[PDB]
Amino acid sequence: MISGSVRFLVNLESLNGVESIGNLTKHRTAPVVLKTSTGYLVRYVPVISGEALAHAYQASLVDIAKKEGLPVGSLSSQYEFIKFSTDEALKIEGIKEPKDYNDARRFEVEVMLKDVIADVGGFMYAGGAPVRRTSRIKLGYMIPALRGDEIPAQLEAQFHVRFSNKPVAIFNVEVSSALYTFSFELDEDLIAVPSTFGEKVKGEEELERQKAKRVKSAIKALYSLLSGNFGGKRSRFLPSMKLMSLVVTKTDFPFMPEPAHDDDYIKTTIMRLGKAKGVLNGNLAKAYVINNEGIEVGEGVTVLSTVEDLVVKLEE
Amino acid sequence: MISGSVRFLVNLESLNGVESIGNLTKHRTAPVVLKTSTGYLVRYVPVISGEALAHAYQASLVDIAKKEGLPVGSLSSQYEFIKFSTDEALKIEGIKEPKDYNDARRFEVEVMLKDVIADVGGFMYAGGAPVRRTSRIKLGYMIPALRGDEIPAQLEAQFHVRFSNKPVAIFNVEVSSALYTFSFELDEDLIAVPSTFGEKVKGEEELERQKAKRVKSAIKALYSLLSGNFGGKRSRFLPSMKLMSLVVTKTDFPFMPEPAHDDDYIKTTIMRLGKAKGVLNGNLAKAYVINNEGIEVGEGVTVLSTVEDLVVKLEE
Amino acid sequence: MISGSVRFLVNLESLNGVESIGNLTKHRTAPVVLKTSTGYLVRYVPVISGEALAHAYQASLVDIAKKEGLPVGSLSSQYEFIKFSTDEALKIEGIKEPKDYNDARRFEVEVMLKDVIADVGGFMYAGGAPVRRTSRIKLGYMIPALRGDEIPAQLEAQFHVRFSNKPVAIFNVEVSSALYTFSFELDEDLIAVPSTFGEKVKGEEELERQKAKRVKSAIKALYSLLSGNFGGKRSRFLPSMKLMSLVVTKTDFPFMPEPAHDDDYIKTTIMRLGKAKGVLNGNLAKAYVINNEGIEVGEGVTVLSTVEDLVVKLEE
DNA sequence: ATCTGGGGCGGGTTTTCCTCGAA
RNA sequence: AUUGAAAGUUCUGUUUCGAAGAAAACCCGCCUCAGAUU
Repeated sequence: MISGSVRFLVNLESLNGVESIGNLTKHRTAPVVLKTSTGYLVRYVPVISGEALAHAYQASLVDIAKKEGLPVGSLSSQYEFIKFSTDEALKIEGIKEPKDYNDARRFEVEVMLKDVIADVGGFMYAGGAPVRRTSRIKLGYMIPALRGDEIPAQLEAQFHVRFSNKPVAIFNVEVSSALYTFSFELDEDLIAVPSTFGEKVKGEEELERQKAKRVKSAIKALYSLLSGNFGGKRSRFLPSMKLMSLVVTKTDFPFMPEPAHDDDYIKTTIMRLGKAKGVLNGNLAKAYVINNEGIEVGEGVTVLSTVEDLVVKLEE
Repeated sequence: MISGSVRFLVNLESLNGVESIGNLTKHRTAPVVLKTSTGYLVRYVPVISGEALAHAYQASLVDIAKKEGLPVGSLSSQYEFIKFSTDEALKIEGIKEPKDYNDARRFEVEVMLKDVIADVGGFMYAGGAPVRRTSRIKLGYMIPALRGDEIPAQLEAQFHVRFSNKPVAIFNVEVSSALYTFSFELDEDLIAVPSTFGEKVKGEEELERQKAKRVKSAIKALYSLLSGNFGGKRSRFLPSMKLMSLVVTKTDFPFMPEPAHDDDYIKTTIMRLGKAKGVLNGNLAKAYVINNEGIEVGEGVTVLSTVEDLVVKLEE
Repeated sequence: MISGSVRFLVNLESLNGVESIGNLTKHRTAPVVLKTSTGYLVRYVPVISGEALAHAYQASLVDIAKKEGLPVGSLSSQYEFIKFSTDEALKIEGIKEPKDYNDARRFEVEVMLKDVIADVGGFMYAGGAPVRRTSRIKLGYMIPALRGDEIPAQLEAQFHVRFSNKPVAIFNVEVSSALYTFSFELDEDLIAVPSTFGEKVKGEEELERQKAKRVKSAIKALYSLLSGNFGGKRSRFLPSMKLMSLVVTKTDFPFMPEPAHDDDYIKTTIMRLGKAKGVLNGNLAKAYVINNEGIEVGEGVTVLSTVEDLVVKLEE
């Protein structure tokens, strides 16, 4: 299990919308409960959805899987991620539907061989015999840091025109700036492993053979999100990202580091790691820290220089 | 017993749900009566049910029990907590239904030797000779702090789209952010102890042999609930939790600490505990406290640093 | 005597139920006539029967009596309060039925030496020679405050499901919130005193040797009701209680303070007690008050911080 | 400080289960 | 002060035990506030 927390800094940005009113495009905003000296307050703040990062991760995964020779589905060959939700996707792909519960495992394995994305990202098929498979990577919204008494985020509107020579052409676009943060989780101890209960079926040998390649590709995929390649409306509103602080941890037991809200969240997670290992009887716990803002770190933890090093270390 | 109150601060989550209408998901909400500066009011507020916590705790218990070698049932090997209620579960597990009341103790012991969950989580079998075993852990809904006049909570809806290349795929999801608090109860003096009244039957010696391990595992299992690992929709809506304040108490007599609504429930509960012992003539009464929001505590009480230390000390 | 009236604030609660319909579990309800500024309205409101409170009190009494060293019956040691109604209870307990009227008194003594519960709570025996004994503690339903024209109380349904892997399991439960109130009476000058008229019988001396202990235990047993331990469905719906106002009166003459339906029920009851002492030729009268909602009280009263102090002073 | 432009379109959810028993 | 006068149908009892609405998905593909002035 690889878990992590990341702090980005974004200026003059619009990477997600919700709808439009009149001739105005709306950024995504949501409530937050914040703590200050006086007490508890409710504020509205711009956020970036969690399904605008899963899409980027899955796209990078598809690209790398195609480049390295691993199988990739038909619909997912194009960047459409209906996977196998409905009967039409199955018919196009070329798989048969489950007959009864006993056969369910069979079907899954087939689906889990044709398309890599349906394996690391989970899926759901609804029919007379439904089948489910939860994701192997988990994500959440991207909120700015709820630190201190002043949220360091701003939102505004801008006025734009479309030139013409025969007037008979004006639009307003929302733009935001923030100190974003988020956290992520990936469990590599279940990749290429059926999640349904039943007797053994043929074809699992190929899965056992491909497990190493699949895990390596999935780990490599995270470089997309960690680098800052995601979101929409990038053509004319390319943002200016920058990495401030990152903490990642590899363990054998469930564990989640502190959110990036407080200035001192590197130290607390490191301190808690060893005690968690002791209480839960673990056998491996390592932590990697990337720091550029100059805050408290701790002791007995690696210090890297760039994200590219972390991917290599995780692969090793 | 071990009884405690906990205060949480969650942002932008959707943990519990209920039936949906149209293309919109629903977050569990309930009515609450609140005291104001002008009287008493009825409000509607989001709430996280009390059985999601039970499922998370029992899943953690299953994991640790299987890790440490304690017996675990067959159906409960998978996470299907029907337990020995319906006849099909007994038939799968291989136990004969009781004949008369005189056989109740035999059935209870035989079931309790096969499944730790059916022991530390109670169970019920309905039939000609009904058998009951009340839970040894007790939990309730998770309500936001009913303090003052302004409830610190907020619930909104969000817009999501499933992109495609051949339009012919839109949904809305509710998202909340609140300051959650809840209380929990447990009793270690009844684990590995048959409840029904009868004559000693063989095998209870083994029950007495494993009591220490069962109690240790049950105490360890709480770390899952205390660390923030529960609820659904965690794949794409991973919350951002944080622990503000916590009080836990180990005693020898019935005792329920003050809810975490008012600002000062630590000093009040410690003062009440100081006198309850003398009132009921106990012999052990210890209190542990974690304080991050800087509220009134008292003097001469333990001040821990995390939840791992609390679990370690409770184990000792 | 000791009389009292108490006010509670309960949220997200289900402590009493009745016959169910379909997959719906119901909360007990009853009619109430409320006088509003427009007239006399009739409403339906959730109520909790008094026998639940009686059962909780008697269970606490059994626990304390066993722990202190007073006699306790055979069946009642297992928390089954049939007392001595039917012949089977006598046969298990090992006592002889009365023959005729003149012998009845003897019966009442023996049963009153073998079980403190049959002493405090009374009993009945249908048969040739009835032996009645009115309870020494009296309680009534728990109705929410009828202050004003807007009753603070709400009753809703909630939806729950049982997970399974092979569908072939859905239930609904009623949850409530309200501001409850209830009143209680307990005359301590009739404990350990035969209540049937006849000649003296041996063993009454032993009864008189334990009167102090029996009375003290009966007083201590009220800590349960005054702390908030009663009802059912406490395993998964642990309610969040809190005490707001309480009035207790210790006297030598019949008295019944004001029902806690009006914001000013403390001053009125204090004045009524003051005048009743004079009118009834009484000799002792004291009033204790616990006040947490900051309402008007009066002058010349004792204010207690918690229930522990109240029980201590009642015992002293 | 004088004008003129002030948005267009495709999509607006699919499944599985709807209470067991003692009085 | 009347078919009136004289009377309690009263005592004893839990609806209790257990069960995740969970799994899958991008609001996104195009546009300039431009021309003249001490």
